[PDB]
Amino acid sequence: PLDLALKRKYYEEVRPELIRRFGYQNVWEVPRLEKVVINQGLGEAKEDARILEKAAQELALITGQKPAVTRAKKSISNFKLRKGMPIGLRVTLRRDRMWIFLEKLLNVALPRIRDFRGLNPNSFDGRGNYNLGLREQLIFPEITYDMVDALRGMDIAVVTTAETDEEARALLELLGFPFRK
RNA sequence: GGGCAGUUUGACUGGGGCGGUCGCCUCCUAAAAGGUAACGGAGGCGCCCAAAGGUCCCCUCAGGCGGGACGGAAAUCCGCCGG
Ligand SMILES: [Mg+2]
Ligand SMILES: [Mg+2]
Ligand SMILES: [Mg+2]
Ligand SMILES: [Mg+2]
Ligand SMILES: [Mg+2]
Ligand SMILES: [Mg+2]
Ligand SMILES: [Mg+2]
Ligand SMILES: [Mg+2]
Ligand SMILES: [Mg+2]
Ligand SMILES: [Mg+2]
Ligand SMILES: [Mg+2]
Ligand SMILES: [Mg+2]
Ligand SMILES: [Mg+2]
Ligand SMILES: [Mg+2]
Ligand SMILES: [Mg+2]
Ligand SMILES: [Mg+2]
Ligand SMILES: [Mg+2]
Ligand SMILES: [Mg+2]
Ligand SMILES: [Mg+2]
Ligand SMILES: [Mg+2]
Repeated sequence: PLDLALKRKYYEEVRPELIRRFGYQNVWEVPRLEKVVINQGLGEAKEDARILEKAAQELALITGQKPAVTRAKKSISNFKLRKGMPIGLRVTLRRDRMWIFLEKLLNVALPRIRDFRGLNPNSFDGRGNYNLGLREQLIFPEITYDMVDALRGMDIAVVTTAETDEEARALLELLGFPFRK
């Protein structure tokens, strides 16, 4: 379904807007999203995959994609780790799914967040990319209360083509990133 | 069943006994081929695997810095450097 609200926002408003502050000589120099990634540090449930099939299908609902497990590399008995028996979930959503996802998060997820106040602006890692954590996961649409057996939040990475994050700072605000400023 | 009989009771060893050692692999001694001794300096083997094998196909580390709900020097995710 190559169409949606935010998908347009970037073109018929946000694309030229960027050219206003930086004036790119070329049509591609103008930064774009192209990679949204999500990861859950469930080393907590690394014991039994029992409490894991759930957070997977839960994650799948809110993202549309079928998540992919991530094994342990090292081994640390300091907290029950060895080989690859452990666990973590990772899902790389791009294309349309990325937009239909970012619409929910910026227009539904964030606002219903317990005592929200604005995304931390410092979370820009030199190059144009943003990261942020969420203690809960029920702050998503298609998640009912009686469904969650345990509150397990996570964090999402978003990747732009922006070289410097100075530019990136702008591209996010223009899409709908409520920065704490 | 030492009353009695026939015997055995290793070698190396700055004398012998005591101690230590005895076969195999790696490194140094070894003097830029090979080989090379000392009771010279240092360490391992007496197994393991039906996947830890065959072939076809695909992927590339450790580490460092920055950013990230548990995490917290170190779990998993993203970015940059890294032969
Ligand atoms: Mg007898
Ligand atoms: Mg007798
Ligand atoms: Mg003498
Ligand atoms: Mg002697
Ligand atoms: Mg004597
Ligand atoms: Mg002796
Ligand atoms: Mg030994
Ligand atoms: Mg092997
Ligand atoms: Mg490759
Ligand atoms: Mg260090
Ligand atoms: Mg760091
Ligand atoms: Mg950090
Ligand atoms: Mg870090
Ligand atoms: Mg953190
Ligand atoms: Mg927790
Ligand atoms: Mg500590
Ligand atoms: Mg850290
Ligand atoms: Mg990385
Ligand atoms: Mg970077
Ligand atoms: Mg090399």
